[PDB]
Amino acid sequence: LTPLAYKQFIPNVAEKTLGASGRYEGKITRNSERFKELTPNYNPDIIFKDEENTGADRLMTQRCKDKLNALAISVMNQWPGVKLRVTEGWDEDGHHSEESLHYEGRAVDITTSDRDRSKYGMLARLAVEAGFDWVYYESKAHIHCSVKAENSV
Ligand SMILES: [Ca+2]
Ligand SMILES: [Ca+2]
Ligand SMILES: [Zn+2]
Repeated sequence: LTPLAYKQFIPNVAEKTLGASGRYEGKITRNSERFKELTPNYNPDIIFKDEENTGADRLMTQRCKDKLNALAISVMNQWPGVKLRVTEGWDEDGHHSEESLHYEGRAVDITTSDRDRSKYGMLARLAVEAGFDWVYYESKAHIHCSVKAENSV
């Protein structure tokens, strides 16, 4: 398989387009009507940084959890002794773009547990094969992956 290049995104369209992760609905806050859309991920095969000490990095939508758990398995098989690591999941800090999918729990920023940057291009490729709807080699320090929202009723 072929790693992504720095700043490459797949599919090669903007994140919030139909063919990628789709439109932003709105920010989910902790005491909001939509907080129930988020579920915590307690997978022992994923390392969550949780530098906030709030557990926010673990909260995500069901589709996000499904793709992330699949990626966790492929990371361990690619590099024995290494695990998937999440540095950002749902965000309440306002530390992303104004309509970031992190605010809806539909995006994660990821690394490997060893923080070996030489692996990140391949990590991004694994995220694509794990089925994330948009994958962006955003920083030398992390990959940004997002998923579609569930369909309206
Ligand atoms: Ca974090
Ligand atoms: Ca955060
Ligand atoms: Zn991100």
